[PDB]
Amino acid sequence: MVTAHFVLIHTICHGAWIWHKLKPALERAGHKVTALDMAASGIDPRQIEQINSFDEYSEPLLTFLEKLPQGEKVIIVGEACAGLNIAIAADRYVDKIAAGVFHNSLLPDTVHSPSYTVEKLLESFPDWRDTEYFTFTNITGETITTMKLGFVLLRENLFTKCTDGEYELAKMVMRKGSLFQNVLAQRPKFTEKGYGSIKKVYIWTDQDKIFLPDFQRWQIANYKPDKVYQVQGGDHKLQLTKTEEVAHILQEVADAYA
Amino acid sequence: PISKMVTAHFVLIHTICHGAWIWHKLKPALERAGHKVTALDMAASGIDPRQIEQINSFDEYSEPLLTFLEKLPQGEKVIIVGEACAGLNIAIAADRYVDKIAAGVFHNSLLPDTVHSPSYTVEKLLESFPDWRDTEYFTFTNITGETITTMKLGFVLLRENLFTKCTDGEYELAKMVMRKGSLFQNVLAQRPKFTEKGYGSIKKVYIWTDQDKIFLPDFQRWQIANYKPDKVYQVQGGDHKLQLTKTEEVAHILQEVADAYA
Amino acid sequence: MVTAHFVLIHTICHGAWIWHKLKPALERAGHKVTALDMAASGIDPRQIEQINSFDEYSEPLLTFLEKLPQGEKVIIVGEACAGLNIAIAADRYVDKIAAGVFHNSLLPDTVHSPSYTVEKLLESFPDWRDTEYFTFTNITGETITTMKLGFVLLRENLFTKCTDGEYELAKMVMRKGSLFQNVLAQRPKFTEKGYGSIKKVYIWTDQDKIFLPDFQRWQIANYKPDKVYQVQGGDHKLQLTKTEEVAHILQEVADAYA
Amino acid sequence: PISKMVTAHFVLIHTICHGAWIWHKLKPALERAGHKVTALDMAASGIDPRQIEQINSFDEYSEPLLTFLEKLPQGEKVIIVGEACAGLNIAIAADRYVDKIAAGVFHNSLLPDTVHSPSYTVEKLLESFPDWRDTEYFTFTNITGETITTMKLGFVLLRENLFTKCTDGEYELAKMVMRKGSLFQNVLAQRPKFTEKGYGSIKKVYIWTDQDKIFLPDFQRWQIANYKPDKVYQVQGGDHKLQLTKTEEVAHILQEVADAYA
Repeated sequence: MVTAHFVLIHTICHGAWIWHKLKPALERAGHKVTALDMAASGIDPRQIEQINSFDEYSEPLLTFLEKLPQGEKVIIVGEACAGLNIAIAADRYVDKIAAGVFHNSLLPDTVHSPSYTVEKLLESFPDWRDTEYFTFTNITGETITTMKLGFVLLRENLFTKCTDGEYELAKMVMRKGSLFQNVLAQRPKFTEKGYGSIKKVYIWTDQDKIFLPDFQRWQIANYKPDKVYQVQGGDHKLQLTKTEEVAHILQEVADAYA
Repeated sequence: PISKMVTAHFVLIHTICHGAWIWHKLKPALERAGHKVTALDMAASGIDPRQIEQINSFDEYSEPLLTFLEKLPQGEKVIIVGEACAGLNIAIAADRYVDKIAAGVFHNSLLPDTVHSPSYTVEKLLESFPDWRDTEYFTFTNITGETITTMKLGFVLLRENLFTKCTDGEYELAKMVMRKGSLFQNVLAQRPKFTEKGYGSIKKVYIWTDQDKIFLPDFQRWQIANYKPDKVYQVQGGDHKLQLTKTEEVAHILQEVADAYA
Repeated sequence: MVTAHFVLIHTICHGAWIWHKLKPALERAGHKVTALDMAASGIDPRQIEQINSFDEYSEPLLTFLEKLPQGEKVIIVGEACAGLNIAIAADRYVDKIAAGVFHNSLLPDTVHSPSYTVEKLLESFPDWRDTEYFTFTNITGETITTMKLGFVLLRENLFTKCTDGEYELAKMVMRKGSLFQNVLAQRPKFTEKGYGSIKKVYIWTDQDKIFLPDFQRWQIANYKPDKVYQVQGGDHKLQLTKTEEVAHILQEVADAYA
Repeated sequence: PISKMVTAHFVLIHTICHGAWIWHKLKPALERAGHKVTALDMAASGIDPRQIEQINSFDEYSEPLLTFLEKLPQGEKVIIVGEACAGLNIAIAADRYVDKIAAGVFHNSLLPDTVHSPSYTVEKLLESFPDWRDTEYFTFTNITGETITTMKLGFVLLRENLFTKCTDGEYELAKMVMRKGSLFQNVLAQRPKFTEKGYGSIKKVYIWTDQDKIFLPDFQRWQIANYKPDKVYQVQGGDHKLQLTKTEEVAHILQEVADAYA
């Protein structure tokens, strides 16, 4: 049983709180767990209008990795859009990373633009139902779109099978967020030597009602992970609906990549 | 003979450092019963964007509740449930909006009175529970030059004294969203006493457990004696966060409060 | 000759740079001088859209005073709108302040709202010529108006008699700024015990082409300073056009209030 | 026989840590002569809103110049005057917009060549002037994992080595608006050499003074020998900031550059 240090990264609009059931499950097995709020997410004091790119949004992860003591390596687990924070972080700190785990997540590649899987997601799931959109101009003049996720979308598409206490928690702490899609479209592609070299484990469920089966299967086909684990049932938030299954897969990842 | 069942609009108020999130289990339980439930973040709490150093008094901290009550429709009344330091939010709200309040429910909460300074039950709480263990304190200077003490609750105090019997997912949640907070105790000491007409007139239900490891039995009993509640409900077992360890029990007590007052 | 520690505070849109001629003149006389960039001003990295009130904008001054060693007192010199930063700071740190000096500045009082002298200024000088205006919503939902000062306004009204090198410097480092007028209108009035008790010296010139003679005379009449010094000629930026005169008056203030 | 006087469009480029502001005396002097003058802040310099830790190479740092040249009208050419490290901005710009550049003027500046790595004159500068006295250094990791060294220039180095003979108002100004900066030296070392067709083809005028106390006489003379300028103007006296201590003299030299090349 290898014991590992996992860094859990929530998706846009959410915060470290979505890992509140998975963090103690992992700790029951002796793992070290760090759950971070990205900029303007969870209780991070910055507002989304001051964040200018997805790399800036990743700052809490990059600062953490910047400070990781020499010779320590982590397994970064990212849910939904956090696959982009894993790719950004892996290009900067490749040697600090034992493996990246994508949990019903975007799986960026090295061959297309950084926005490519965001484009495919939006093609697959174009209607975000009652989500509201806003814009602001970032410091270099680009128009950034933010969203405030709609509660029907939260109930039916993200937290489909979650407990009412979990769905209510989500409405009480959800924040605005942004794909920074147009800034990712202008971003240099992820490198082979950094992100391209990381070990990559893809966890998913075909009962996900927002990262739909055909988009997740397109992703796997588009850039084959080292391992794909498919959990039966649950929903998009497997760290809430299938917490022990996810904890079990991550023990297999710690065993395989330490 | 005649029995009555009533649906009510509850407004749930967290204590300093916390947010609307500690009510995430009690809010669905009450809605199961058909009640309307509002859970508000007070200033600089939960995901409220303000920082505590921009807040200058416990009144200023109460703004989300006051705004909410200002907006209530003509003839709508609510029952305000406040946990721990939120009894001061109930007293501040009651002196501004007495006719919009059907009852105040104090849930392992400070029970201010009208006879003493607004800071009086805070002094007694601290005499009772002077050591906040690994809690860290800070200070800032407010808009009129008062030194305000803020605190970052320590994780052992969180585990052992506030969330004693809560599950690990609930304790882990608390650590992920807890904010700085302040008692504003010295500015409460300079504050006009709560009025009789406002706060003194409100119905007051006191819910508590003698297993609470931070608002301790001798303090809670002193408050009940100091300012007799219209009704007291002691819940056996649980811990300070009865809305997490005794959610159904608190929801059923709150149904009785609605039947009686709403 | 008393030697004093002066804290110089620029007006909105400007930064510590407007004191670049007055700071060495004061230092030639043995004074300690601190020139601060307020939030989102000079080279301060914050952008104006993240600042939510004039009290927040005053943070560099309040942090400085927060840290002033016990028993030290300063003379805060504020130009144009910086009279509001002196009043905000004096209510929080009255005992740290030997005197407030208003240099062609707003002179807030205790009897009216904090926005009252801003209203009178705008009544006196309603047209800011080629200045541009923008708005953003602050974190509590108020609409904040920002301005980017127009260069004709800069040349003719603010830097009227200044050297071309000084006017060119102003265009190279000017930033956006805000009066936060509507938040000042909702702000508790300045207190008697803090701001009301400070010694107050008013320096002005009747050749000021933006804080016009009748507004400055209305201010003096509205809340009589302990001392009024009137410099002949120059323009609105007396610390550039009459630097030695200003340095001389401030030596008299150090002598009188230490 | 026939004499020629020409008005030109000069684009003035500050060195790392500085901004458009060090040109505040030379810009009016040139406009006195009827020239059009643009002085740009490069990324994270002057009042540019970007922070240096978001910039990943000296090319990325040069974006304001590149954007400006992209926007120049068809047939407009400019003379780029760069001080100290800005000779690298001139070389980066010239390999993208050679036909918009009438001449590059290196003003107590790095004079990159096409034969060696882009980092070569930066290595020679540091061999020549290894001790930056009270300058503080920091590091951050860029977008592909390179460690970038940034510096906050020390005030004694500012006073004695960069602004030696400048007035106190100019030295005080520098302290009030100086930013962090970076040579990006290791990323320049990995960079493709400047091309012959672009940068190699540009006219190059080298202005310098042997009284410069940071770009020292032996370094400046080595650069002139290393990559012969089309014209050299040595200004007697002054200091590193000749656009402040010899503004009129630099403006008159720049009139000669316009007469010759614009």
